[PDB]
Amino acid sequence: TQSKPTPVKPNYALKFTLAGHTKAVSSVKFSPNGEWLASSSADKLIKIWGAYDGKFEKTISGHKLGISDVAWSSDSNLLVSASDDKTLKIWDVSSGKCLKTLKGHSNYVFCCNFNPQSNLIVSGSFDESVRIWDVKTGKCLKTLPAHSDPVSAVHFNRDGSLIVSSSYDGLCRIWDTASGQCLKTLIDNPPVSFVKFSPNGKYILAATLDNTLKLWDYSKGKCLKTYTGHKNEKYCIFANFSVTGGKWIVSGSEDNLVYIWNLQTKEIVQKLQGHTDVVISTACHPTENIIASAALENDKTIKLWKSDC
Ligand SMILES: COc1ccc(Br)cc1S(=O)(=O)Nc1cc(-c2ccccc2)ccc1O
Repeated sequence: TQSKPTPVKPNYALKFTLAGHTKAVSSVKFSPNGEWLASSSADKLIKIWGAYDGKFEKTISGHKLGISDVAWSSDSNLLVSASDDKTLKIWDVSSGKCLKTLKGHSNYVFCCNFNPQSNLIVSGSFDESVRIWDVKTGKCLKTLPAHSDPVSAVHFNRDGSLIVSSSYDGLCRIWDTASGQCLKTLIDNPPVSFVKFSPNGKYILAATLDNTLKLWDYSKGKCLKTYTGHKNEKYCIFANFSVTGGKWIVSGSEDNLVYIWNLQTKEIVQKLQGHTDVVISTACHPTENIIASAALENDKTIKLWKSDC
């Protein structure tokens, strides 16, 4: 007799605190194979940690100014980083060495992602452009005049045919990867600080700097769900879909907590306490009920939390 579990709430509990960065942490990401956690920081460094035990593995260095974002390739062998030095760098994680420096942006690079094939990288910058890069050659393939204010997030869908971008200009835009042309603009116009596609490819999850997260059917232009109760008026704070156990939405917050909501009811189901500064970034492990969170410069640590569901 087979049943479907429906947990009312998770029970994430602190397991490890990861110290080592000397300035604000800016992003954390789990490797797709689930073995590693990468972190980036205003201290110009990337650090690699064991995903299950938080054990320090290595520091990856080379950027000349702070880093805002890091992202993994699909095979977990490469990382790309986005820096205030106006470059992105592609790293071989095993060797810890820089393979390519992606030059073209004219101001801080704020956000980056590989496509699932991992032959392309997308970036967004304070220069208000989105760029599409060839991983092999390290050269820019396309520059999209995407926005009229800094670009806060860029994300590919699962076949890599679409990019979604967000900006402080208050817009979310859907771009056709192959041509670079805009497919859709979603629009008051509060600054959009984060966006990504949902697991089923149908929605975008968008954060705005009015303490609001919204799940949009982008083809219809209809808001399906809204998540509130956290604090987000200043920083570009990632949000996540938790796909391993219960259906949750996860976000950091400017009141130093991690917020977790019920996807469908929109109720807060847990708040995780421990950090002593803004939780700027959270990540959800790809197969286990594990959350990584990271905080700004009064804290500078990463925390690993684990749930039974
Ligand atoms: C596999 O998809 C996942 C997995 C984990 C997460 Br958390 C989210 C998704 S989803 O949003 O992409 N699909 C998805 C939507 C809903 C839903 C229902 C009503 C209104 C709006 C959304 C329910 C279940 C769902 O599975």
